[PDB]
Amino acid sequence: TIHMHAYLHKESFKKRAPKAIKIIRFLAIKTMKTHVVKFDMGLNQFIWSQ
RNA sequence: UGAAACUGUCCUUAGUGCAGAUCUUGGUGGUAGUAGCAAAUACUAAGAAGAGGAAAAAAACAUCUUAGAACUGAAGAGGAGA
Repeated sequence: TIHMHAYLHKESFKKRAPKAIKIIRFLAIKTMKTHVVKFDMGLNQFIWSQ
């Protein structure tokens, strides 16, 4: 569970959803030790639902 | 180095000697990898082509298709003329 409100607290509004994508890509790099991270279509759309 | 013209002496001739003219023309420095590349709400994910996203996150990736999110808001960032 990524507590995203910790990362996107007091972030500029127009750079919230794009920065949410970056944070997830960082956690995947720091966990699976890989660099080629491929988001799913469903995950992208949920971030942009709001 | 250069590869086909040139030199010394005597008279004669002069468009004859440059550090300046905010001199003329051309080339080039410090400034300096500095000031900047900040009006017009905004981009993200998957795939394709391509030498052109690699990697100890090098945090950013132009073009086209799909999906999401959006802007001009119809006296428009629409469709047409002089």
